[PDB]
Amino acid sequence: GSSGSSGPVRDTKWLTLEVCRQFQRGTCSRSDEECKFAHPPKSCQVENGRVIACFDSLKGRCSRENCKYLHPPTHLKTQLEINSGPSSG
Ligand SMILES: [Zn+2]
Ligand SMILES: [Zn+2]
Repeated sequence: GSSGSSGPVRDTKWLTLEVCRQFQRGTCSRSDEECKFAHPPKSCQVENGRVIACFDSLKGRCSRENCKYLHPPTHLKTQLEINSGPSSG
């Protein structure tokens, strides 16, 4: 069934991207390869002011038919690695 779990820890920490502000409002005439942001489709589930990037996509070949996660561009993939936020201890 399920092992006793209390207050777990986030899973997709290095798989998030700031959703293009304009895109949301609907004023972003820039494609995915043009805009330095991630623009998730209607099918893909969008998080509150944020969106989760697909896993397989990162590899370049996705299978998930109704993939809920958006596929961010290469120029963006790097960001995920950067992991902005140095450890102060
Ligand atoms: Zn945009
Ligand atoms: Zn995918």
